[PDB]
Amino acid sequence: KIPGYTYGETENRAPFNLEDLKLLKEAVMFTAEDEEYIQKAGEVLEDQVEEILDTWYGFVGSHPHLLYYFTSPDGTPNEKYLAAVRKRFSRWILDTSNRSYDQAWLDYQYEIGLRHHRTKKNQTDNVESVPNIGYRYLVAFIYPITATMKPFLARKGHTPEEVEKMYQAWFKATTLQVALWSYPYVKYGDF
Amino acid sequence: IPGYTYGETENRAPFNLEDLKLLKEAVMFTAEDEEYIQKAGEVLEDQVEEILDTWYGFVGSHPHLLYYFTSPDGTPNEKYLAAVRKRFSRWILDTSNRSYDQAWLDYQYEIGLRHHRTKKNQTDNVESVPNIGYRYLVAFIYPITATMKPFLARKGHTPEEVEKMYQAWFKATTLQVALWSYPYVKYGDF
Ligand code: HEM
Ligand code: HEM
Ligand SMILES: [C-]#N
Ligand SMILES: [C-]#N
Repeated sequence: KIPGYTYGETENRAPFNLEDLKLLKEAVMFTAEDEEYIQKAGEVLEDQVEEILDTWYGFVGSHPHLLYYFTSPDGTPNEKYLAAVRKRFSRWILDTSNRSYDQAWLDYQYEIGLRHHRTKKNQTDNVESVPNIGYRYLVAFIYPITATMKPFLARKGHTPEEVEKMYQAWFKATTLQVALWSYPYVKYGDF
Repeated sequence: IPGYTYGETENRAPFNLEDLKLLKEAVMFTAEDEEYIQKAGEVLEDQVEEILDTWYGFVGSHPHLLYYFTSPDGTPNEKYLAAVRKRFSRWILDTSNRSYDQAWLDYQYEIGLRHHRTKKNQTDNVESVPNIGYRYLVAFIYPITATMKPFLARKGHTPEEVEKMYQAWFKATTLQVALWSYPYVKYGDF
C-alpha cells in the first residue's frame, strides 16, 4: 500500500454527482475518443514515471513560491512531505489513465481537492506545513502539468497524430479534475 | 463597444503586479510568450467571425452551457449573446495586444466579476441566470484552446510556429481564468 492513498475508501461522498461529471466532461469536450487515448497515454507514461516525477517536482522546486507549499513552518522544505506526496502523485498518473471515472473516482477527486485546500492539507502525512494552497495556483498548474507530460507521450513511437490525441486527452482530463478540486475553495453555491 | 470598460473600471484589482509575476511563473509564461501571443493575434484577427461562430456554436451545443445566456423562460437571450459576442471578440485582441499591466489586471478582475454573481447581467441590463458556476470557467480553458488551434494554422505557419502560438494562448487563457477565480473563492483562499 501507498501511504495516505485511500482511493475507494474515502468514507465521504463527493458533493458533485455522476450527472455533474457528465456535464463537466461535455464542458471539456471529453468523449469516448478521449477514453481510448487517455488509456493509451497511461500505457506510454507508466514506464517513465520516475523521470516524469523528477521533471514535475523539479519545476515546483525551481520557484520559491511553489516549493513554499511543501515547507516546514521555518521556511525550509520538508523532504518527507515531498516524498510521501510524490508516491501518491505517481499513482494519480496511473489513476487518471486507468480508472473508470465513476462515483469512486469522483469521491477521490473531492478528497484530492480537500487535501490541497486548508480542509485536509497536511493531515494525510501528518506533517506541519503551510495551511492552504492558494486556488490561483491549482488553476495555473493545469498548464505545467500538460507541458511536463507532453514530451514523454512521444517516447513509445506513437504517430504524431496519436501523441497529439494522447496530449489532448491528458489536457481535458487534467482540466476536468482541477475543476472538481475547486469545490472546497469556492463560495458556497457558486460552484 | 457597448459595455467594454477596459482601462476605466473604477475598482482596482485585489491582486497586484507582483501576484501577476508569480502567477506567470506558475503557468510558465515568459517574454517568449509575449512575442508569440502577439503573433497569434496577427493570425487570428481577421478570422474572428469564424472563431466566434465556432466558440458560441460549442456553447450553444449543450443546454447546460447555453443556459448561462438564457432568459427566465429557458430561451437564449439574443440581445445578451450579441452584446457579449462583441466583447469576446475584443478579448481575443486584448489577450494578444495588451501589455499585461495594471489596467489589464484591473479588467481581469472585472471579467471575473461579470461571470460571477457579483456583476453578471448588469453590463447589458438583462434578465438571465445569476451566476456562472465556477466549475465551468475552469472547464472552459480547454475549449478555448481547442477553438483557437485550427485558426492558428490557417496562415501557413509551420507546425513549430503554430505550437508556440498555441502554447502561448493556452498559458494566457489559464492565467486569466486563475485571476477570474478571485470573486468565486472564499476570502483568504485565493
Ligand atoms: C493541475 C494541478 C495539480 C495537480 C494535477 C496536482 C496533483 C496532486 C496529487 C495527485 C496529489 C496527491 C493526492 C493524494 O493525496 O492522493 C497532490 C498533493 C499535493 N500537491 Fe498537488 N496538484 C496540483 C496543484 C498543486 C499546486 C498548485 C501545488 C503547490 C505547490 C501542489 C502541491 C501539493 C501539495 C503540497 C500536496 C500535499 C497536500 C496534502 O497535504 O495532502 N499541488 N497534488
Ligand atoms: C476560459 C473561460 C472563458 C473565457 C476565456 C471567457 C471569455 C469571456 C469574455 C471575454 C467575456 C466578455 C467580458 C467583458 O465584459 O469584457 C465573457 C462574458 C460572458 N461569458 Fe465568458 N468566458 C469563459 C467562460 C465562460 C463560461 C463557462 C460561460 C458559460 C456559458 C461563459 C458565458 C459568459 C456570459 C454569460 C458572459 C456575460 C457575463 C455578463 O453578464 O457580463 N463564459 N466571457
Ligand atoms: C502536486 N504536486
Ligand atoms: C464566454 N463566452
